[PDB]
Amino acid sequence: LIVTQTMKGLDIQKVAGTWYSLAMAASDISLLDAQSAPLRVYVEELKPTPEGDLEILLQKWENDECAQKKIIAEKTKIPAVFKIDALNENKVLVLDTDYKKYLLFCMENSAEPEQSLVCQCLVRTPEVDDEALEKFDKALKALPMHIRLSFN
Amino acid sequence: LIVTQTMKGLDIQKVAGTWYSLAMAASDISLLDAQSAPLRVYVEELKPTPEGDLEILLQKWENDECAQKKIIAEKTKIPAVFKIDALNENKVLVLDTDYKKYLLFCMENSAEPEQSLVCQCLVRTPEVDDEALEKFDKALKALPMHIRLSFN
Repeated sequence: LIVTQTMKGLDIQKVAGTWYSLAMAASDISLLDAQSAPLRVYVEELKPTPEGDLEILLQKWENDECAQKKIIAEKTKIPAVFKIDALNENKVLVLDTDYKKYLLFCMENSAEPEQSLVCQCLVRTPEVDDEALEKFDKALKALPMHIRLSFN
Repeated sequence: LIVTQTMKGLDIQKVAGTWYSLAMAASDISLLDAQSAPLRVYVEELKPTPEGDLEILLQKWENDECAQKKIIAEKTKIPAVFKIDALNENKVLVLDTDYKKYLLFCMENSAEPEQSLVCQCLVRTPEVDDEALEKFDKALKALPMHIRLSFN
C-alpha cells in the first residue's frame, strides 16, 4: 500500500467502541480459507490508548470454540498506520472511516514475500444499510484480492 | 434459478474436452470454506455421452491428496439442466458458454432449505484474457453470492 491509500486526518480516539466485521477480502485465498486461517479474525472492539496506540479485541475460532485475543497495534510516524511488533511483524492500515457507521482497514504481512494483505469492512451496528459494503468495494478495486467474503 | 437464466440452444456435444476452473462463488460461505468443502471441486474434463448425458471428471482434495471423482449428470426435460441422481440430489445448470473459450455453470442443492448454489467459471486454456471472468461477474450479479474465489 501507499500513503495516498490510507486515511488522512484520522483521529484514533473516535474509533473507540464496538464494531462488527461485515465483510473480508484477501490477496491470497489461503489467508482466509478455513476458520483456522491466521488472518481470519473478527473485530469485536477497538480501544485506543491515551498514548495513541490501538488495542484490538478480536474473536477467532479455536478448538471448536470462539477464542478472544487482544493485540496491541502501536502508532508509527505515519498516521493511520499501526504496527503489531510481535515476532512476526504485521501492520494495521486504516483506509477510511466516518467514525459513526463504518471503518475499513487492512492487515499486511511485511515479512512474507509479495504483498500479503487482508482487509475488513467494519460497521457500528448491523443496520440494513449498504454504504459500508459499497465503500469497501470502492477501496478494494485498486487492490488485487483473490477471495471475498460477506457475512449475512 | 429460472429457465430464463440458463442457456438457450446449448449443444452438449461441443463442451467435450478439458477445462480449468478459474473462479468459483457460492451463496453460502461454508459451501467453499476449507478444501474439505463438499462443493469445492475443480473440473478437469467434461465428457458428453451419445445419450446426451454429461460425464464430469473432477479433482478434489482428499487426505493430503488430489482425488479424482467421476460423476454423471443426466439430461432432463429442460435443456442446459442436468441431474445428478445420487442419494443427495444435485442439479447442474449451464448458464452460458461459447464452447471454445469459456463455460459458466452452477451446482444446486435442491434438498437443502433455501437456494444453496455454487457456481464456477471454466476456461479452455489459462490464456491471459478476462472475458470469462467478466461474463462470470455479469451472470453472478443477479444472484446472492456470499463468497467469491479467483485462482491465480
